[PDB]
Amino acid sequence: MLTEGISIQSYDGHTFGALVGSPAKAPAPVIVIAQDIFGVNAFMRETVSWLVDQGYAAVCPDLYARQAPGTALDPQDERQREQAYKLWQAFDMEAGVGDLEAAIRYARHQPYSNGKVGLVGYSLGGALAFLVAAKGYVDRAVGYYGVGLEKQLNKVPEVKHPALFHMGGQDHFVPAPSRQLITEGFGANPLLQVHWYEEAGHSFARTSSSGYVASAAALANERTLDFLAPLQS
Repeated sequence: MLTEGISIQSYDGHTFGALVGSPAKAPAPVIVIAQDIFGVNAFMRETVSWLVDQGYAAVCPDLYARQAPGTALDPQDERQREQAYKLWQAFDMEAGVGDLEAAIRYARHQPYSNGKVGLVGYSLGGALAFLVAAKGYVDRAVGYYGVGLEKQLNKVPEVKHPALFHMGGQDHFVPAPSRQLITEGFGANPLLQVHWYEEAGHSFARTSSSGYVASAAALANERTLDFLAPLQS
């Protein structure tokens, strides 16, 4: 689901929709939520509601609009999961980063914005959160179980604003990243903060997941919220 009428233009004229949550009280920092491989779906809507209940405004852009606008897949439906994997395999990461850039610009300019923008991304969005942190488009970025991070470690020195990452220590469908490669890579840049959840694999923060771990979800969520709080007025 998306907020009807919202249209954000990106770097090449491509336009995409977004699910927008206005804050309970204005002004407030705006959090751009980078979707997982299921599109802007029920978990994404829950994340927007959660952040609004925590004092933020939130914008979840339709990153799948370059392939199939308005895609919102049910992770519990096998055929929709297969569609999610197909869309993910065909996903253009650099274009995703450019769309998130455009969504951040949109976020900074909303009437209720306090001028501060953060980004929170999940697995598919988590990898995007790191790429966005390397570009430096947001004040603060957070990535939950970002896929393929070990491959992007050469970008560690480019991160100039804080970025926090929650890593599942166990393999599930996607393997867990190398604890060693990531810890060493991130350690060189104190603007990067990483936490490991040894009793969880990816998708641990989503209650609809077979990989949901309440204790990991809650601790990660508390770290995310403490990490985003400085953005608040």
